[PDB]
Amino acid sequence: GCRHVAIIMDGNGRWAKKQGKIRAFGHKAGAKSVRRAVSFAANNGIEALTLYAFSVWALDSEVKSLHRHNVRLRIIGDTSRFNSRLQERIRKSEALTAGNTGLTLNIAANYGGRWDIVQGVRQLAEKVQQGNLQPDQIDEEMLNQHVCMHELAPVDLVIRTGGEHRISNFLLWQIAYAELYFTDVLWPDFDEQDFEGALNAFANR
Amino acid sequence: PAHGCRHVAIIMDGNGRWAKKQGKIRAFGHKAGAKSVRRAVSFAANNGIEALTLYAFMELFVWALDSEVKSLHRHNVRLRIIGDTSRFNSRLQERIRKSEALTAGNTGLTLNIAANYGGRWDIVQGVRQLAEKVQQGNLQPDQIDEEMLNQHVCMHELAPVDLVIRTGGEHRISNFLLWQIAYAELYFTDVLWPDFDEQDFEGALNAFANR
Ligand SMILES: CCCCCCOc1cccc(CCCNC(=O)/C=C(\O)C(=O)O)c1
Repeated sequence: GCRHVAIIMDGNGRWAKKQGKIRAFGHKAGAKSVRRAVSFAANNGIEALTLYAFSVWALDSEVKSLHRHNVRLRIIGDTSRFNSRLQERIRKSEALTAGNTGLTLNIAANYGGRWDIVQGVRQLAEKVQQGNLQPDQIDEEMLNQHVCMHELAPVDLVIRTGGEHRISNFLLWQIAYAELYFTDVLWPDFDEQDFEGALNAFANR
Repeated sequence: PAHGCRHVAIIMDGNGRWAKKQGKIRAFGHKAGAKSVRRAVSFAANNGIEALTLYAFMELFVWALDSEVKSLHRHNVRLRIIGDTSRFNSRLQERIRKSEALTAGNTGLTLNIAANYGGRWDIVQGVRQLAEKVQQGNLQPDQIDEEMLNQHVCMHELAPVDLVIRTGGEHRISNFLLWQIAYAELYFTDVLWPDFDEQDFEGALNAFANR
């Protein structure tokens, strides 16, 4: 069974252009597709769902709602430049939902897979400097403990919408053994049948 | 070159399944697969590719160097093995080193062979090297960025990987290159590796140019 799905949500801009409408309009139907995919994952017993915007201030309004649905919210990515009022909103949102036991929802914000690895490297380098760790002691498992989502089920399936066939520096370390699923369907149109189409692909491998 | 493609990497899968369909033992898939390796190398060499990296998917079948090294050298191909070679048995280590040494001055295709290679291990050995420089106080932790780690992973001095091909129908990287394929085109085909020919390769190059 599929435990942890990651989705690259591409196609909002193309979609808007197809409908002879501006970017703004695509983002908003995109947000609608986010809620449906979240709901579909929670109702189908997926443990973790990780979303990458490829094509945050709008998460204030959705948090109370996620909490009641027993959803644990996390933001992965570099939030250190972000102004400190938003940093503390993200912190409160995380804190509010952290004891929740349903779907863990990871939102990648200013995330890059290379950045993710490097930040973990930096941490082991600090340890080496301090005298706490020898070079030859560093192995896969220890680096794993310092990259994003090490406490979750490993990523089983990566879905990319919108037609491109690339990871584009989303998760790198984490997807060594994931099924990759590429669809031409643009993010605002990706619905429950597309999502199940992708879980199918994973079951057939 | 018109196709835009400097560095192709291939996951060469479907050899086992190819033999089974024929009603043949695995050994015949390995032979058929080895022929298709030679065909993909020649084709890469004649269509202007700078770099071709192969993931072959006891081990002493790997003494397939001595079958091919003279031939590669005669096609002007520069050979390099990537992966953890340290646990290999002394004479195998020397046949690799000599094979590499023999072809290092060649100016055609650079051909990389993954042997006991994994994408995670690759990243991990680059981090070791960096951790050494930290400890032998050359390096500040806060100086480590992407470009730096990038110079310590395999093949850092080659053109970045533009295109990954996997034959055999599965849609996964299986711990082949990870760091290096952040921005690569991924192309999956159901064609089994022994059947993958010039036209299929041409097929992949054109779709890359079109995308
Ligand atoms: C040029 C220097 C030598 C290159 C190193 C390897 O040399 C090879 C020799 C013969 C055949 C191949 C083709 C791939 C082996 N088959 C699989 O991995 C098949 C599966 O994983 C599967 O069938 O599921 C490669």
